[PDB]
Amino acid sequence: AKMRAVDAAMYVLEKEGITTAFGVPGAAINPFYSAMRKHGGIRHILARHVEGASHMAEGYTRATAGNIGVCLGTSGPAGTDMITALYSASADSIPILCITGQAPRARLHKEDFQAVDIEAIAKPVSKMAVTVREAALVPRVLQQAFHLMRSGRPGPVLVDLPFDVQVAEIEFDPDMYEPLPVYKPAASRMQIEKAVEMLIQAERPVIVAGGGVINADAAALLQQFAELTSVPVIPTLMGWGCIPDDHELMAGMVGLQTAHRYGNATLLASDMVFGIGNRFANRHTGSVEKYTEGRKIVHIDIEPTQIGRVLCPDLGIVSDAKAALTLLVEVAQEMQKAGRLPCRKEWVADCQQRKRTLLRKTHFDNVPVKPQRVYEEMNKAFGRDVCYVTTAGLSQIAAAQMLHVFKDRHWINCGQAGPLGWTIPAALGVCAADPKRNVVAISGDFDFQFLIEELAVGAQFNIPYIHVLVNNAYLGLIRQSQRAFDMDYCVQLAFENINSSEVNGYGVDHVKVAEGLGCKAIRVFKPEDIAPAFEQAKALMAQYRVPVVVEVILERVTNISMGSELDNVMEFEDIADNAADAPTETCFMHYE
Amino acid sequence: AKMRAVDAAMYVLEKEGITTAFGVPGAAINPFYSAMRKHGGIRHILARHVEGASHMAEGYTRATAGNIGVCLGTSGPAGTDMITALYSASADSIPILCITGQAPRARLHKEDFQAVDIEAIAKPVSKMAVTVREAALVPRVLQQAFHLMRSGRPGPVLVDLPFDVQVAEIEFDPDMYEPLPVYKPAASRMQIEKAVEMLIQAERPVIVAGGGVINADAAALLQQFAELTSVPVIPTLMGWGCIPDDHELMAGMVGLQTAHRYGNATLLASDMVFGIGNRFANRHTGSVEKYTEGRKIVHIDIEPTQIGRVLCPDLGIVSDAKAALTLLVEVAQEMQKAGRLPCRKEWVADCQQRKRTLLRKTHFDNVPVKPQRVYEEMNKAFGRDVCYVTTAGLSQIAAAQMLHVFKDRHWINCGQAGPLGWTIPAALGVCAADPKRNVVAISGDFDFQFLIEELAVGAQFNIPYIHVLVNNAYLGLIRQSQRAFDMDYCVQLAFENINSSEVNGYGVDHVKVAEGLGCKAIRVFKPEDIAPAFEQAKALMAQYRVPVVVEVILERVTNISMGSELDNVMEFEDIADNAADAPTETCFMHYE
Amino acid sequence: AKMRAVDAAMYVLEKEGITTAFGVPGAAINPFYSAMRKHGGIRHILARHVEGASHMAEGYTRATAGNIGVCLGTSGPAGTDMITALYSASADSIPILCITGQAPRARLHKEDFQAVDIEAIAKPVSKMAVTVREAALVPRVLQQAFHLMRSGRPGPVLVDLPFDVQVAEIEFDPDMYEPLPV
Ligand SMILES: Cc1cc2nc3c(=O)[nH]c(=O)nc-3n(C[C@H](O)[C@H](O)[C@H](O)COP(=O)(O)OP(=O)(O)OC[C@H]3O[C@@H](n4cnc5c(N)ncnc54)[C@H](O)[C@@H]3O)c2cc1C
Ligand SMILES: Cc1cc2nc3c(=O)[nH]c(=O)nc-3n(C[C@H](O)[C@H](O)[C@H](O)COP(=O)(O)OP(=O)(O)OC[C@H]3O[C@@H](n4cnc5c(N)ncnc54)[C@H](O)[C@@H]3O)c2cc1C
Ligand SMILES: COP(=O)(O)[C@](C)(O)c1sc(CCOP(=O)(O)OP(=O)(O)O)c(C)[n+]1Cc1cnc(C)nc1N
Ligand SMILES: COP(=O)(O)[C@](C)(O)c1sc(CCOP(=O)(O)OP(=O)(O)O)c(C)[n+]1Cc1cnc(C)nc1N
Ligand SMILES: *C1=C(C)C(=O)C(OC)=C(OC)C1=O
Ligand SMILES: *C1=C(C)C(=O)C(OC)=C(OC)C1=O
Ligand SMILES: COP(=O)(O)C(C)=O
Ligand SMILES: COP(=O)(O)C(C)=O
Ligand SMILES: [Mg+2]
Ligand SMILES: [Mg+2]
Ligand SMILES: [Mg+2]
Ligand SMILES: [Mg+2]
Ligand SMILES: [Mg+2]
Ligand SMILES: [Mg+2]
Ligand code: NA
Ligand code: NA
Ligand code: NA
Ligand code: NA
Repeated sequence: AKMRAVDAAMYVLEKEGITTAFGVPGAAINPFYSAMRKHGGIRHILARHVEGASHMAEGYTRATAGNIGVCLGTSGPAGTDMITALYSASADSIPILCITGQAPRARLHKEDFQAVDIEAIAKPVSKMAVTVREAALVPRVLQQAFHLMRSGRPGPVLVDLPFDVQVAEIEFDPDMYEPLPVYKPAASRMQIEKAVEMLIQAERPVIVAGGGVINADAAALLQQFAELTSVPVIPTLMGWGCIPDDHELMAGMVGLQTAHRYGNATLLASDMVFGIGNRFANRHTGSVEKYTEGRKIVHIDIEPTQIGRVLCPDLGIVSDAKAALTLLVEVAQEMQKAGRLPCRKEWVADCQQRKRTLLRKTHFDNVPVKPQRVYEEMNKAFGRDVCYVTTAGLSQIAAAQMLHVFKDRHWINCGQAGPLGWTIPAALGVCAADPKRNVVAISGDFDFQFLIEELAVGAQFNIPYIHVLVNNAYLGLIRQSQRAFDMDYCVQLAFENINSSEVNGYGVDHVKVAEGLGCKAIRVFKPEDIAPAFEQAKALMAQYRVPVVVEVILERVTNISMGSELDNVMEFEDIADNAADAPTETCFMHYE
Repeated sequence: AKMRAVDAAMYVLEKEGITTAFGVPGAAINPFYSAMRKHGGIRHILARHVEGASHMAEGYTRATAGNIGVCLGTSGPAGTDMITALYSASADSIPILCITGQAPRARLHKEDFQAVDIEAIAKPVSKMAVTVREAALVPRVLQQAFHLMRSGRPGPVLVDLPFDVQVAEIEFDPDMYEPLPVYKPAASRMQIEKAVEMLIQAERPVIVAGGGVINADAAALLQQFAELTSVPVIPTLMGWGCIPDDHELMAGMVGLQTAHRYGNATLLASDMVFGIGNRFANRHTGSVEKYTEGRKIVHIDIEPTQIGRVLCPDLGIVSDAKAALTLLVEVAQEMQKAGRLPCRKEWVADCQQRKRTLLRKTHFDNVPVKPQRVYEEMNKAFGRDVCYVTTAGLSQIAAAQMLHVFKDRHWINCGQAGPLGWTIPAALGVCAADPKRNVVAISGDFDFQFLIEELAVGAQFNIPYIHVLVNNAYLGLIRQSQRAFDMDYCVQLAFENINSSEVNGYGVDHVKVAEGLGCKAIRVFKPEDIAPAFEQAKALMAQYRVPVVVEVILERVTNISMGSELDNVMEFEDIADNAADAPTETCFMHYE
Repeated sequence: AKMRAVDAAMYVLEKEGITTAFGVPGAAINPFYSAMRKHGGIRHILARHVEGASHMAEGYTRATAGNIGVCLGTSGPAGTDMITALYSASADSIPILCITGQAPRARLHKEDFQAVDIEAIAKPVSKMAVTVREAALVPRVLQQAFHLMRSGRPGPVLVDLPFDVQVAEIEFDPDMYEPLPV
């Protein structure tokens, strides 16, 4: 019967499916740590920055449907160090549960050491942020937290626990605890029949499959619906993987940066966008006037106030993507049996022809190394089960342009917020979620430096993955954005390293740093040494069971393809219309 | 006449005295960077984490009276990464100016890439947080920002700049720009005369000199007033340095952790606390009932709502500490000339006797090294002009117990928030403020890891200082706090480093990491090698002009003295009553 | 197909079962009153204090299970005059729907006559308080409002409508509108 509030909390977490937490203890959260030790059901991973714990939790969530990453911390600056992750999780409609210690209730207005109003700070980037005011409410707040994290548009929750609230005794019967029901609206048959009637009337439709499809665990249904209707599929960056890149209907990605020449050309040639669990992000659309010109728009979203937010759909449907796709498949089957689905061989052929011809060169023998070549080598070295984790920079943009993925939740990327430092901890979090996953991270040098210390978490806990580090001794994306201002200013990271003449003025020696943090590292200067470096990295991983960093020394300056509209993406580097120049496109290469 | 809003902003910053900024550019803040380049008056230092830039700005502010550290960043996660510094600056009543880029005004409700409501997030930890809605307001918001940062209780400001607002042209005449007046209330003669009458009637008074004395640039007046009245001075942690540690009236520090046995004993023996620019923090007082028992309390504070917040003073006076101390000196001089100031030889003698006898041992020859010995060696190796920078941990607590400082702004410490990672960037910020300052940082291993990458900022920009790193492969303070829970759980950082058997299972190899980041580093295992390591560090600094890390390998477990009340501080390690055991107390050693 | 956002709002209110509103018009909410007149399905009762309209809405809700009283007002002080009712409705776990007119979007930070941040004021005493920033979202915000007023612990909602948002044309098919599940 009688236990501390925090002891009750462990029973709640266990019943809600939690088996892992990432965190940094402190005096104010010690009662919770005490409870976690006595209960024994949760594996704790000690981060080397509270921000690191917060992004580990994000990776854990993103790795596997139903996962909820947990981030623990003390009072005061621990909560403030979780805001960037709450923002990133909110921004991408995924949940993490942050739990912070706090000063005792009676001391909250008294400027106690490390007492901050985390409720007010976190409110704008959470579905709920609450300082729990009574011991008996601790289980109830967690119970509601799980309901909110799973329901509607998913998002994160912060629970703030005054010390005295944590340690007070309550009566709690674990056998009587039950998770709450999850709220998800479902499209009616009438909605879905109208959508399919509209699709049947389009001559050149595409499905734009967003992150909501993955959130809903509906990848197989999305592919089934596309196959039944013979409609090309353009994943958003957040939908990437919900149909394999080598599927005959996968028509590429669209947008201003993380996009294909063939994807943009297909979108602009289409007469309908059938949007499922997407939200028409500005870096996907450019100007919405241009994106929607001559096109009917269908938009299916779980969140009513996402529909009409940035563009007006011809038909907007409020629905969970799995519920919607179940009915879309069933209606499509009825239409097929009635002979009412049109044959789309010519439009599909046209999309595949663009995908065959409108390429970018990757096969460069240049020294110093061209980044494009790294992505080619990654495609060749890893299997189709590879799981990529990345953030933002020319590193990530060119990666999204040139790598291939074949499974949902095998592109793990903070698409809306892009906080530098996210990559290392997020990757560790994916690995903790799934120790059999083949995780390969991609970072530029600056991203890799923000939370570089988190490599030692991988060393201490023996969490193996391969980290690809593409080093230009620059904030490369920011250099490129500064061309509009005719400058290159405060974006260089180069210096003569007094301990390493072998980095040739590139500044930080990432091999020495990674090795100091307990990991393994290989530096590559020549494009023909990339493939053997990847093979060696796999061997070192197997042998030592720690992260292995493969650092490629790039040319300082490479302008990656991008523009302000779909029809305006500038190609600075060589394009390609043949496989020899772009040999790892799925049309030319069998993956696995 | 006609220039961009951001060009006007550079003229405002110049006229407001800004010469330095710390930051990380991004597309949304590039117009401001463009303006900064064209204008040329501000030295920019590129951080390797936005959080790093934010704490550099804090160090810069703290180094020298009138300084205002500037932190620049892009939209979205850059602002969220500045919250911990806004909190820390607010918490300690010091200003930083954060400036963030933002999405264009028309796009603010549209989930543009990296658009976040930073105004709402930062409001709780700033004097003003504002998204500027018109180009013409940019100079006016900055003008008001400087007024608020300097006025009343100081604190930080965040200015958020939509891209379109930055680039729009306004008409601005730099010659017509004038900073606003600064609001500071001043005590009346009637207030100060009552305070001095009350002081004259005390038999055993102490002055508690807080951070407000330093904030007001009033250290010399504080010492003058103490000398005229012959009243012992107890600095708060945030007041430390406002009278030299070797002054005959400096009676030690008080509290639960960063405090002296003699300080606590003096406070408990006193019959009056004369508080000037302090606020009676809970780690200074313990229970206020015990702190105020048998004592009259005077409290002078610039902020009305600080007076009576945690304890009821017998006399509370709203005043700037410099204004107050000017009048306190003048009234004390009148009282002296009238023969009305009592002679306090016996009480002063009693305070000095406690300071002579109630010590803690530092002189340990143990291997592995006892942390206490490190502080002894630091006192001997550095001059009286040393400037210490630190955060929190057993590292910082024992430092505050055992190091000595002789000048105001030579203890630079985030006393109220204690965010791990603060030390490295804050130190770099102090160095940037004053290139002739002799900066010595103190970190535990965990603190040192949070923002370890910032060492490469020191390497790239050639910013020299000495960083003392006391390594126990533990969150030592948290281990010690967990004794109350009979556990040692999730607080160890040790592992067998696969690249360094010479760290003997301590985990991270800080010498390899520091050297990889472009700095110099020396590891010490034996107490007699500390002094020569400090001499070598000075030589390497002079030669290479980069940070030099001196890592001392400590015993894993040392319980530092601390308790829950002034009369309850537990001494786990050996105390001392003689100089041989504690040879660097000012009574026994001449500093410089 | 094409009608003003406020015309779409009338169809949403009809489909959500509204037949009655209590209110006080003003210039900023006149487009909504215009739409209510054209549509014809709602009996308006004109109060002699906005506070009076707001407590009429409360009484209407409380009278009969499923009822949701609607309170209409202009910008500025009309919304501030509804705060007491929002508080009372919240406090007793019952819904009212308050609709306020508002200055045009481009004028929201410009101290326009009677422009107030009613979103911030009403947030503490409502399940949702929102200034609608696009015409196409007007029907979706109302759709979400009815879900929130009926679901979980019931409580009130305030919807604040910039003038330009009210009058802008959108595509809206009344036949395809369905209330959300509770
Ligand atoms: C440097 C950089 C460049 C980029 N360039 C591009 C680019 O060129 N092209 C591009 O497309 N992206 C790009 N992105 C990513 C971009 O910012 C967005 O993150 C992305 O386009 C949004 O994907 P989405 O529309 O699928 O939205 P998501 O953020 O995945 O959300 C879509 C919708 O899912 C809904 N939802 C949630 N759960 C469910 C459910 N169960 N059922 C149904 N709906 C649900 C939500 O309500 C939401 O409205 C880039 C990112 C970076 C960092
Ligand atoms: C692990 C750890 C242990 C600690 N242990 C102790 C301890 O044992 N003892 C201890 O004392 N501290 C300790 N501290 C520090 C403690 O938390 C507080 O930061 C500190 O005691 C507050 O100092 P203060 O009262 O001078 O306040 P400050 O934060 O310096 O502010 C005092 C007042 O100055 C006022 N003010 C600002 N400008 C002016 C001006 N111009 N004129 C007049 N007033 C002005 C403000 O309004 C404020 O009320 C510890 C910190 C840490 C991290
Ligand atoms: C009194 O306990 P606390 O308030 O819990 C405190 C002082 O605040 C500290 S100190 C500390 C550990 C410091 O470890 P170090 O190796 O740096 O120091 P040490 O081993 O103690 O000499 C931690 C994790 N925290 C907690 C902490 C956690 N996360 C952040 C961001 N900042 C913190 N500062
Ligand atoms: C389109 O520009 P942006 O939005 O400004 C963007 C994508 O967001 C980026 S990417 C970037 C530089 C990345 O440098 P890397 O060396 O990691 O990569 P690269 O050199 O481009 O291959 C910076 C500083 N920021 C800005 C940035 C700054 N601070 C934080 C915390 N996160 C950021 N992500
Ligand atoms: C290349 C492309 C681009 C195709 O679309 C295709 O059909 C799916 C191929 O054959 C399978 C191909 O090799
Ligand atoms: C030791 C102590 C503690 C004193 O107080 C003192 O007087 C100021 C000394 O002599 C100067 C001393 O050496
Ligand atoms: C940090 O800015 P920099 O001085 O590095 C430049 C002038 O490019
Ligand atoms: C992170 O927690 P640990 O597993 O390290 C422990 C059991 O002490
Ligand atoms: Mg894959
Ligand atoms: Mg780079
Ligand atoms: Mg000194
Ligand atoms: Mg870091
Ligand atoms: Mg330690
Ligand atoms: Mg106006
Ligand atoms: Na492959
Ligand atoms: Na000295
Ligand atoms: Na009223
Ligand atoms: Na609310």
